[PDB]
Amino acid sequence: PFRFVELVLVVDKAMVTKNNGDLDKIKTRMYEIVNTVNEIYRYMYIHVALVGLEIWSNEDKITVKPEAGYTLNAFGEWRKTDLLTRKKHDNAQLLTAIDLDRVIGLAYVGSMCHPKRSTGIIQDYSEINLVVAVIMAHEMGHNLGINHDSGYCSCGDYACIMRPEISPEPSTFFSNCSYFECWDFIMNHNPECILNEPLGTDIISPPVCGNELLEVGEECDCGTPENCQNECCDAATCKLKSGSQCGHGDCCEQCKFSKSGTECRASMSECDPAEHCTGQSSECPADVFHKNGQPCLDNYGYCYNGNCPIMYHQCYDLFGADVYEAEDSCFERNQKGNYYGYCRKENGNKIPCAPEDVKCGRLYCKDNSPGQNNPCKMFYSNEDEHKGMVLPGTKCADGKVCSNGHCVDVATAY
Ligand SMILES: *[C@@H]1O[C@H](CO)[C@@H](O[C@@H]2O[C@H](CO)[C@@H](O[C@@H]3O[C@H](CO)[C@@H](O[C@@H]4O[C@H](CO)[C@@H](O)[C@H](O)[C@H]4NC(C)=O)[C@H](O[C@H]4O[C@H](CO)[C@@H](O)[C@H](O)[C@@H]4O)[C@@H]3O)[C@H](O)[C@H]2NC(C)=O)[C@H](O)[C@H]1NC(C)=O
Ligand SMILES: CNC(=O)[C@H](Cc1c[nH]c2ccccc12)NC(=O)[C@@H](CC(=O)NO)CC(C)C
Ligand SMILES: [Ca+2]
Ligand SMILES: [Ca+2]
Ligand SMILES: [Ca+2]
Ligand SMILES: [Zn+2]
Repeated sequence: PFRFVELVLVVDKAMVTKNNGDLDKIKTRMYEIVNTVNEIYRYMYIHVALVGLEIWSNEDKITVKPEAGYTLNAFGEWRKTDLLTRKKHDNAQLLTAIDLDRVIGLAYVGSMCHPKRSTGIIQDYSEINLVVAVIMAHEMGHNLGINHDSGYCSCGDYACIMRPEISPEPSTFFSNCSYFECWDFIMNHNPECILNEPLGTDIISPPVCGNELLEVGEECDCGTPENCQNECCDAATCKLKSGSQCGHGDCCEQCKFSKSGTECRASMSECDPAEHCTGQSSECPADVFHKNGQPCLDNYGYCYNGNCPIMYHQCYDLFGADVYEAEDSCFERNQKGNYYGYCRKENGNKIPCAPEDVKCGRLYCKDNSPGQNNPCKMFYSNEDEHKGMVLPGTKCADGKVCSNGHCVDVATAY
């Protein structure tokens, strides 16, 4: 029912200096602001939990400029190439003491989970936590596909989060328009990364019994006594009550452990073993995938992150029925290094495929659907040039798979 946003916050040098190096103080503000953001989103069926906090107390890792567009793009690039590679999380917001030009916050729209664009920047505009929490909820809202309110959009007799300007007496309410646009985005784009529920040990803020997030030291958390609908839990204490072996988890049914063997996470493919309940625990074991490189689909592919990517299926997903892998000759076009025919990008440049890597650039399919005859059909859209490119891990020859635009021996690929 609820979606979860595992948030990482970054605090710039200017803000550290502004708080005269008091990291405990900065950390406390962050915990406070996120706690309020989580409360704001309850109405949206979304939980927000702080899973990481990076404080640039020495030097900023990007150049933080007043031009918000430059700063957000630089922060997004840094998150994609640095942070995200060493820290799993769904969204990151940069807090800065710099006075950004024209705005007090900025964020990409409908980008939740995107490696670069699931970001936003927030100006430490006020010492009042509720105020910065509103800015944060607003920027994250954009990330969740929400645009500014207007017209008949209403959130009652209060100043709504998504108004284009911040109110001097800000409320914690989202308008009805925000609610529908956010869920329209989730349902039509289904950002997969916000589906999992973070483990208590993943959350770094001090535990709060009643924030609807299961944390270290709690048996259960179902919000305030008023809101709690978990018959397995005593809201005020976050302790189990009545005939309850458990009050949370995919392996907890009616407050009791699901019997051993009960499937709790379905298999995506032969490369993804299903996980089952132990019968003595309330949680589903962590998701296990078989080793990458393992032969799959009767030797037409090799495993890659729980799936078995093969050209046939990619042609099907892109073009529908009656479309198959094209003849080898079609892939030679990947040596052109033109707008669609290349193997990868370097510093934004499109790099032609070396002859041995042609099967790992743009994918070409033979189209024999009704009334069609296109032996070398490919998919190219400048909305996202990567769509249509051969998927990483795809079998490109007997004993070979694609890895970074290169067709390499599968035995040494992983
Ligand atoms: C969020 O929640 C809020 C609740 O607070 C919702 O607000 C409501 O939005 C409705 C539109 O989605 C509004 O309805 C419109 O109201 C106007 C004004 O009353 C109507 O215009 C008048 O229509 C009558 C006859 O129906 C005419 O005699 C008048 O001449 C019209 N007045 C003028 C100057 O235009 C609207 O009707 C017109 O447009 C429709 C097409 O949409 C058409 O079919 C009609 O023939 C007519 O031309 C329309 O009914 C509500 O007024 C508004 N409520 C409040 C309290 O403001 C909001 O929709 C929610 N949004 C979301 C995203 O959920
Ligand atoms: C004190 N500063 C403000 O309130 C200005 C006001 C404003 C209204 N229309 C504009 C068009 C361009 C630049 C600024 C404005 N707004 C902002 O900083 C908002 C920018 C925004 O929408 N970020 O996603 C974020 C804020 C609401 C939290
Ligand atoms: Ca997540
Ligand atoms: Ca809790
Ligand atoms: Ca699994
Ligand atoms: Zn905005």
